[PDB]
Amino acid sequence: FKPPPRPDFGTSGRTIKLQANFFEMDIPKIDIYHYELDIKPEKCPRRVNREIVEHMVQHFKTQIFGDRKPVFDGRKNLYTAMPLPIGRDKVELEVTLRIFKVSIKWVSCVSLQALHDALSGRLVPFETIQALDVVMRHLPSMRYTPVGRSFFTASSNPLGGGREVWFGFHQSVRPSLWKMMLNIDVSATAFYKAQPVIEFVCEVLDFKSIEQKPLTDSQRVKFTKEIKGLKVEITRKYRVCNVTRRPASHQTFPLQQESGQTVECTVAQYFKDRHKLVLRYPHLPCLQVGQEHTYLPLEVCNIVAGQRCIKKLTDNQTSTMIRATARSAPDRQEEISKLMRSADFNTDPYVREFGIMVKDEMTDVTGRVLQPPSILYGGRNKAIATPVQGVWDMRNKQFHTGIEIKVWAIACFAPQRQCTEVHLKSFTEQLRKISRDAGMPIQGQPCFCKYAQGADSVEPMFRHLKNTYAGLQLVVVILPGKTPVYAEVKRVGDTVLGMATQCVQMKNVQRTTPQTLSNLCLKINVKLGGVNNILLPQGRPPVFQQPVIFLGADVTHPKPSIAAVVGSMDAHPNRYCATVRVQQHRQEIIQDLAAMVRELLIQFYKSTRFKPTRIIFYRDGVSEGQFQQVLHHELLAIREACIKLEKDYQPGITFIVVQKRHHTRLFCTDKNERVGKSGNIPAGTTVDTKITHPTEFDFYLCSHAGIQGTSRPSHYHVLWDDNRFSSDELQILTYQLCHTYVRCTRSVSIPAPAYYAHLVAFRARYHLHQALAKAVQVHQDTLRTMYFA
RNA sequence: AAAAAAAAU
Repeated sequence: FKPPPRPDFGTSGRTIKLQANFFEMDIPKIDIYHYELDIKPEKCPRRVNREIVEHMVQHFKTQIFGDRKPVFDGRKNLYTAMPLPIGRDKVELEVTLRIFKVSIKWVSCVSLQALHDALSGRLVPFETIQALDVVMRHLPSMRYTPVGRSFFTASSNPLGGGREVWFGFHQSVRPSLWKMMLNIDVSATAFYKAQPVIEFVCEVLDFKSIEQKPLTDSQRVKFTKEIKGLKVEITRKYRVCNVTRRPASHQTFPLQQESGQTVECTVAQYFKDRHKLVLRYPHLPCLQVGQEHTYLPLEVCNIVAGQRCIKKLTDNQTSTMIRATARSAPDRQEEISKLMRSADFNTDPYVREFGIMVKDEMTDVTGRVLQPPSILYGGRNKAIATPVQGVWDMRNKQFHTGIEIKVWAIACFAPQRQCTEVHLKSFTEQLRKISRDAGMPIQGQPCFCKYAQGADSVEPMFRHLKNTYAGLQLVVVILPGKTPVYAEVKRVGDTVLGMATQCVQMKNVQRTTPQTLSNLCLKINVKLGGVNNILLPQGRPPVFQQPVIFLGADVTHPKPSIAAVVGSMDAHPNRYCATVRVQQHRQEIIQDLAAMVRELLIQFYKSTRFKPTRIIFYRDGVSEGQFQQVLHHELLAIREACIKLEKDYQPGITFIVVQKRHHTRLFCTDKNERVGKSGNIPAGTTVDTKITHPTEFDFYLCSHAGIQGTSRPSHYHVLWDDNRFSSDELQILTYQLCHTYVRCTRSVSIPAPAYYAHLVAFRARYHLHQALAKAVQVHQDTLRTMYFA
């Protein structure tokens, strides 16, 4: 129900000086006056609401607002630094821009002293924090295009396909111990370019020029996908709901004449009669707007400016976006500073009105660089790897338990013309040598090596292979770029036949490298039930003194959402079992969690003959505004699973939410602490003192090495803890769990269970309502291992 | 899909 208080502060690791993009706010102890607004019509966009309020304030300055400067949340909430001479009866006003009836009303008083008190125990008024947020973002909301908690403006920076890059910034008011903090970060997102729809068609369908004939059923579907749901404007604004199958010259709608009789009239004829316009491109289809019979010719419409792209970016579009937005930690820090200078909060008329001051310097924070765990390998010398800067390798090292592979097949879906027999021979030869060094000895040539084309030849090939070659362990599949055969390989391999398969690009077969092959063996060994490595047993937190299961949960959204929950099946912890469910479209709560947890607990017991005394639950993809809902349903669900298992089974539950999607950045104060070209904080720096929750149990942990851009320190918030973790042990625990990810010899940004859950859900996507839950269900033998690696 | 990191009428 209620998150536990922070148990302690923790002292492990060497200290490091840091700066965070949190700027201290000096806030008065005055009272804020909260006014509610009823404005009619009530379905207007927040910007129109803001202009109405804006003109309402000036227009009624003499009798109502005077010199006061009210702030407005865009909807119903207006705040003033001093009370309006209206409290507390009904005041109805009329506002003209085009006429609106605005009534205004004092709801309560926001005590800022009651905010100061919460910042030091007194265990936090969400409404007071919200009031300040409204104050800080009133001015930028008028000047920029607000997107969620961010602001953007047009800069000229194309992504292609009518998409554009707008630069801007995130801004939010956050609580911490003793102080309100202003979180400020640079940002950039995809927007649709403001242009005639005709040109939008060209960029979408790859036309240098529109100049022609009606679109094929192929072109129209692609175009319909892009423009659907977008706003257009007449050269009045409309919402595009569909693209007509027919051209404007033939697309009809019922038109009532003066006789009263309704006749079908073409869009072209109407625009000719009514608007004196002979359609220049009558062969093109129309935009259907409003709801079901308004049709608009493409040539009279423009894509409305200020529309953010929500739909999935192409691989090239995102890359360009990654590129134009990626930059080192020192670079990012300087631009946050510049934004602070340009924002100039201490001269903003509205924060001045509310007597607020914002410190110009980033908050100084002492971080702690946790010691990485030793990594134990096997083979001849049972070598121990020491992670350096979040990275180690397997030179002179062999798998903890390597799988001696004797039977395997190759299925090349790359053309023999490009992936010739000498490539395969060379590829096989190099692969076996590396596997030999890795302690996963591939013995003997492949028992089978063939060519095939199309996703439709996978199963008959796979049935063949299973029946004929006894003890068949692995099928290495070779693919040419992006193609739907990969999805079919996984479906047949994971769900119906239950065979371990390892896909690999054609180019990685033609030109092989020792590092690529080594990484390939990492996935192969674990998919055959092997153990690449384990955490050094004696170098583990006290939680491993009793049987314990680690859970990773995550739900991915697109039609249906996909919930995935993984669970550790040994005490290392190394091997994980996967549970997955299709569920309601865009529902964050894992509906069938109890059943999923039950399955995992059963599997844990069948593998270790132990029942875990502790359940450590890492939950990814949850925002702070949802913390009480997921905790309510999911903690109860986990608890329901244990009770349903056995009446008196009551293991301690630790519920932790992991967040990568936030805007707190940590920068090295000392240049000597900067790592690599990107100049990021080292792997393992932990923060839980100055920018964290005033009362609750939360911390930042950057467990990964920053390769490019600015690192995102993962945030962890303990929603529940029966197990009474200290700060140090938990922080050390999650950090060590980040070293158990099998796909690479690197510490990753989130603990392996959380990461695995993401992979499981992503794999479920390739697996494609009774049917949806069955096309996602996995084969019996496959479930015994980590197929999703 | 070798892999991690990195922006989202």
